[PDB]
Amino acid sequence: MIKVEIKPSQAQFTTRSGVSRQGKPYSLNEQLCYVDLGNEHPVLVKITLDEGQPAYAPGLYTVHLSSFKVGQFGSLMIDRLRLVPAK
Amino acid sequence: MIKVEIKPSQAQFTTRSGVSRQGKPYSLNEQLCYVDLGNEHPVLVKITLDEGQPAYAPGLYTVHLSSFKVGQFGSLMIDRLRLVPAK
Repeated sequence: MIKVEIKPSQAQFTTRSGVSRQGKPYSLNEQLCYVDLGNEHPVLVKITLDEGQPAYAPGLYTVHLSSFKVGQFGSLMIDRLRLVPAK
Repeated sequence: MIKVEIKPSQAQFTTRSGVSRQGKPYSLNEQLCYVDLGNEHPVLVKITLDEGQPAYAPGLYTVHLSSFKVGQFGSLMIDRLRLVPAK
């Protein structure tokens, strides 16, 4: 699957100003991850971090298609890849 | 994973004119598939079909991130989801 590896220095997200749809301000937390299934070396990619949800801890990761959708002429497309530990 | 189900009427691709990069004409074969992991009901989505590669036969499917890439501000994105039977 879309494996990943949350580096040891990427176990904590960051709080950054944010606004859902110009309705209310939301300083969601963002984190990082390292994907390799598409590149031997790890690629530090971004990963949203839900409030209650704690930054992606250390452990092999696997993106989640819970963020993917089907449509647009019938073409699958991620809407916000939900990362998760490889299990 | 991104499961799928190639319907019984979607076991054959179609030959349609095509052009890689304005270099040469390529009538690649395209097929279809039904994804549900993002919707109880199956969603008929498109799926490229390599020449030698035979249309996606009947059997649970799972998209392949072999078509995904990491970059663009660090955002994973499919470049041409490679479908494969769920195994």
